[PDB]
Amino acid sequence: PNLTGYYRFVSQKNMEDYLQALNISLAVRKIALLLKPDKEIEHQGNHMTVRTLSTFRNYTVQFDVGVEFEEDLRSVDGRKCQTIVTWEEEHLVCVQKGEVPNRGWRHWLEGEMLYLELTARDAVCEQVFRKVR
Ligand SMILES: C=C(C)[C@@H]1CCC(C)=C[C@H]1c1c(O)cc(O)cc1CCCCC
Repeated sequence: PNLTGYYRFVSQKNMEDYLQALNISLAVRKIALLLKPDKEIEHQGNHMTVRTLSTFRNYTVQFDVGVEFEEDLRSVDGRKCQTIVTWEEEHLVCVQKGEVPNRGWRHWLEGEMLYLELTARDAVCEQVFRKVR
């Protein structure tokens, strides 16, 4: 599955649980829950760039599938992670090893629908995006 596209926010669920699990303060979560970010993906070979785009903050990550890298998440929750992305069947699976247990995420594609499950500690967030065209 090639994931290149621009994907427009559709919905989210339990994003607050996930933000709490990353130790994000109350004031910052209040605002972050109002963002409705898009995802832009460039997927060429087994290199991917993944952009989370919002009116106030972008977060970008680049990686080769299967190669561990240091992911600078300081603009998100203040941490760095040793991060690895893999293909597990048709799911793109990310484990972000560090201080926070059970931290990572899953993408999968179903037609125009890009699903995203984000996990941290006991928390699970589900986001959905719609591809354009
Ligand atoms: C880049 C952003 C739009 C923000 C940046 C600030 C925080 C605390 C969370 C991110 C966030 C947010 O506030 C709401 C979301 O729906 C998704 C994400 C991106 C989460 C990063 C995943 C590794």
